[PDB]
Parts: sequence; C-alpha cells; structure tokens
Amino acid sequence: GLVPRGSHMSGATEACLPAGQRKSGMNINFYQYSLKDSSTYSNAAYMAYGYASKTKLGSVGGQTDISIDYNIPCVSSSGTFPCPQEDSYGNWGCKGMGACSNSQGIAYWSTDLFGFYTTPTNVTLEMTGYFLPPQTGSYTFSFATVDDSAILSVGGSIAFECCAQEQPPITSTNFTINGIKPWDGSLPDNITGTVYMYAGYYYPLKVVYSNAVSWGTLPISVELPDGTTVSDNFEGYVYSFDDDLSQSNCTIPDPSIH
Ligand SMILES: [Cl-]
Ligand SMILES: [Cl-]
Ligand SMILES: [Gd]
Ligand SMILES: [Gd]
Ligand SMILES: [Gd]
Ligand SMILES: [Gd]
Ligand SMILES: [Gd]
Ligand SMILES: [Gd]
Ligand SMILES: [Gd]
Ligand SMILES: [Gd]
Ligand SMILES: [Gd]
Ligand SMILES: [Gd]
Ligand SMILES: [Gd]
Ligand SMILES: [Gd]
Repeated sequence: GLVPRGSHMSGATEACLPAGQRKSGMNINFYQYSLKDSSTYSNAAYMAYGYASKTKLGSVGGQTDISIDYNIPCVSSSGTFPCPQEDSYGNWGCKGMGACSNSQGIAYWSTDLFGFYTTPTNVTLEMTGYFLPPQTGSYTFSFATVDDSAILSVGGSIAFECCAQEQPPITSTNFTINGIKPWDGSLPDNITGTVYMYAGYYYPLKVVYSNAVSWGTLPISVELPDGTTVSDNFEGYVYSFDDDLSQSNCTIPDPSIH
C-alpha cells in the first residue's frame, strides 16, 4: 500500500503546524484561588476551564522549567527559611531549624512560581504551549505527586485549539492525566497518561494546577519513545506561538496520514 491507512476510528491525536514565529517555553497564567478552599478544585469543569472565571492575577511567558515545588517558610531561631515538607514535624518544626513560630495555615507571598509574585499557598495556574515530539511513538506524561489538584491535557481540541493558544480555555474534560483532588481523600502518586505522537507536529499542551494550603507540588515528567525521561526542564520540547486565528491550514486532525 502506497500510503499508511490511518489510525483506526479517527483515533489519532489532533496536532498543529503553526506558521508564525516560535518562542521557547510555555505561557503561565495565574488565577485567584481561595486559601483553604478544598472543594472548588475538585470539579472537572473548574479544572478544565472554570478557573478562568476567577480573577486573573497575571502571567509570565517563555517558561521551560515547569515542575512545581513550593515550600512554606519556617520562621525559626536562625531566621526565615523554606521548609521541605518531609522535614516538617510536630506542631511544628523543620528538621535542622527547631520549632517554627509561624502558622502553616495562612497565605504566604513568594516569587517561587516562575518568578511571579503571588501566593503559592493558594492559587491556580494554567500552563499552555505546544509539545514538539522529536521521535514518533508513545509518550507517557506523569505527575510524580499532586499537591493539591492538577490536570494535563494533550492535543488539538483537548488542550486548546490549534493557532489559538491565547484564547479563553476550551471546555474539554478529556484529560490526558486526571490528577483532580478527590472529594474523598486523594490519589496515588505516579499518575500518568500516554499519547501517541508524530515527530515534528506541534501538540497543544495544557497543565492546570491548584493549591489551597501551604506546600504545593507538581513534578512533571515525560517518557519518550526511546525510554528516556525528561523531568522538570522541558527546554527543546515546549514552545509558544502568538494566536493566528486566520491561518486556515493550522489544524492537522490526523497526523497519521498528513
Ligand atoms: Cl521562605
Ligand atoms: Cl530540628
Ligand atoms: Gd525546576
Ligand atoms: Gd530552575
Ligand atoms: Gd520551586
Ligand atoms: Gd521538595
Ligand atoms: Gd521557582
Ligand atoms: Gd526553589
Ligand atoms: Gd526552582
Ligand atoms: Gd476543534
Ligand atoms: Gd497543599
Ligand atoms: Gd519504558
Ligand atoms: Gd531546581
Ligand atoms: Gd499574543
């Protein structure tokens, strides 16, 4: 057969070929999220798009280093230092620092999240951009843990529409990784989602992450078709393009036959 037959039942993930100037990294938008709100981010509609109905706090572009690792301060005898959550103990201290005099349960302001000055204790952020696979095959995205609630979505019309990265979020809840905080309790670690991608096509990628209290954590990785893993620093894999809603040919519904 002269040509490949195509993925069965239109099963290929939609990708894009934006024609404009590529820029390294993802866009990060920040939205208000209330301290100690442990219920809003438990809803799929909120995590897919509703987050954008709350106040937009700001944004930062061009981010390649995308894992989240936010530690609250311990106000200690020797000064004020971030405490790794596994080093917190009692009511409360931080190993190596003694007892901390400050509350774990108030908002704290920091530039930890991508340099943007906000409250990582209580915030929702949206990362958007396009993933560029260097190799054709199965990619397995993962979150090592989720503190507090997160989704990851890959593909045109799942993450966002091709050539329309800057538009309001779309309503798809077909998450690649569903790390939404359960109403009852929470999820295992090493939560994962696989996508088959064709080299050289740009795959829309959206991550939505929220925290309600104190520590925030979202270690992001992808395993490539060759079995290697890229963790935290996605330089060379993630890009942004300015919207071009006029670019007629931008959407590739089936890269398996394009
Ligand atoms: Cl600190
Ligand atoms: Cl100690
Ligand atoms: Gd990092
Ligand atoms: Gd870094
Ligand atoms: Gd960090
Ligand atoms: Gd950590
Ligand atoms: Gd940081
Ligand atoms: Gd840091
Ligand atoms: Gd960092
Ligand atoms: Gd679409
Ligand atoms: Gd948290
Ligand atoms: Gd493997
Ligand atoms: Gd780092
Ligand atoms: Gd723009």
